[PDB]
Order: sequence, then C-alpha cells, then structure tokens
Amino acid sequence: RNILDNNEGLYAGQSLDVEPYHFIMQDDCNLVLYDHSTSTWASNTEIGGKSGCSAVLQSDGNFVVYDSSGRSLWASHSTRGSGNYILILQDDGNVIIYGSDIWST
Amino acid sequence: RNILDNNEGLYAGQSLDVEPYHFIMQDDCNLVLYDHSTSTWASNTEIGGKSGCSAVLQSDGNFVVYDSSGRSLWASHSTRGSGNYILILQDDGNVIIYGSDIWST
Ligand code: NA
Repeated sequence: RNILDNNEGLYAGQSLDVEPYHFIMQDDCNLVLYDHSTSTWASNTEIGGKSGCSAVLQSDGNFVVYDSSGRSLWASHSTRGSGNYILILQDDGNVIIYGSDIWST
Repeated sequence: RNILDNNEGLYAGQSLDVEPYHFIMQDDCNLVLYDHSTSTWASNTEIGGKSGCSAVLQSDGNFVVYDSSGRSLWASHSTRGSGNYILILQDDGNVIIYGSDIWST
C-alpha cells in the first residue's frame, strides 16, 4: 500500500510502504515516517498507555490520528469538505494529500 | 509504479501496473488501459506512423499524450490551474487524477 482513499486508514502496526520510506501507525500511538532506518517526520503522539491508535484519511480531507476511544490526538488540519481525496506516500519522501478528483477514465 | 506526479510521464513502452490492470504508453503511440488482455479505455492515438510518444501529467492538472516532436495528440482536458496533481491507477481499475495538494509532509 502506498495510498489511502476516503475514510481508509492505518491500524496499529500497519504501514504504507515505498522503499526506502515507510509511513507507520505504531503501537506506541506515534505516526512515523521513516527514511531507511531514520525517522524524518512524526505526529508526536507517542504516549505511554495509549494503544490501538489509528491514522485515517477522512472524507472531508482531514488526516487524523485517533486513540482507542475516538479522541483525535493529531490532525493534518486540512478540512476542505465534501470531495474525493487520496493520501500518497511518494518516492521523494513526502506524504501528501490531493483532492478533489478532476478527471477519470 | 501506480502513480504519476507533476511533470512525470509514461514514455514509449512504459506502464503503470496494478494487477490485473495496466496503463501502457504503447510503442504504437496509443495510451491504453488494460483489464487483463482487454482494452477498456484508449486515447485512440495509434496514428499511422507515430512512434516515441509519451504521456505526461502537467502542473496545471492536464494529462497529455505527446508525439516524439512534442505535438499534443490527446488531452484529458482537466486544466484546473497551477498546482500539484497525481494520476493514480487504482485497485478498482479506474484511472483518476486528483489535485491540487491540500496538505504535505
Ligand atoms: Na483504496
């Protein structure tokens, strides 16, 4: 997986993989972008006691890390409203969200 | 490869692969979406004696097939303005362009 579409996400332990980059929703509740073995970006949500966190691209454009209850602990703060969005891990190392769809076959 | 970013393209012979689907910039200058061995969408640009064609997603949102001397033979007609866009060959066999970017990093 290198992309997320509307209301898709990463469960604890799941990742987006494009070598040498991995975007991992970790067990410690931190969302971390690794470049080879080095962390280059994090959501800074790594909190003892917080397990079962998930990162979800919402259908309003917002990318959110939720804790096990439903508390939003980090967001991209990209609410644009109704649309079709995708989040992509690119091979230039950036994770980016595009929307809304402008063409299709 | 399943995506093209800005001023990335498929040159002659190149393709996006998400099994069982292929988006191929063929040597006959036709840009064709295959579902297994069946063409389900084409640019219809195998013209008589055209070769070395390329399909490039541009920074204005337009997706264009060019001949070897840079004449535009087909376009998506999806110009939305200067920004950042991606074309995705999706798991459901749809090819779609999203953009412009709303978040990154
Ligand atoms: Na998807």
